[PDB]
Amino acid sequence: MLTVGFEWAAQPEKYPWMYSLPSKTEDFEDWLNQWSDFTLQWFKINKLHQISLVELMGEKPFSYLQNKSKALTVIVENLIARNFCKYTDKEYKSIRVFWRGYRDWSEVIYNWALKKGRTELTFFEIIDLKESPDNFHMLPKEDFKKIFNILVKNKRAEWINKKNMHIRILFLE
Repeated sequence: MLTVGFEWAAQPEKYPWMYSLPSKTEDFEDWLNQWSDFTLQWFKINKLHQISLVELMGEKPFSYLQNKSKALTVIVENLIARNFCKYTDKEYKSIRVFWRGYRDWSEVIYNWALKKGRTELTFFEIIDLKESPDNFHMLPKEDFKKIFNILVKNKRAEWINKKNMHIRILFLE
């Protein structure tokens, strides 16, 4: 490795070649690996699940890229191929970065409900929390629909009222 630990992200002026898109095939693959691995870490460490591409372009070190639009579209394409990312919709303006899948979210949420003594949960009560483990309270509404389905399917919950996204927690031990 030319550089280690994404040290190029910490001081962009010292590593300016990391901010130009390379044109040679070999160089471009290795650049893309570095930025794709970085961007996955940046979302995970910031416990962020989604964000518009224009907002991403205002954040260090993405803010130092030349051809921001073209550089992000190829990084995102790479994260999609590696099964860590999806665009949010057909307008291709925002991305959803899956550094954790729904099956793991469902255990994080179940364990938190047990540890906090809750016997029922609603979507509203979760999204109105002051804070939560790994910012689960910030997951998009569609992700909650799927997480609650998983909890019910897996016998860890049952529906009190599904049209209100309201579940009862089922106890095992």
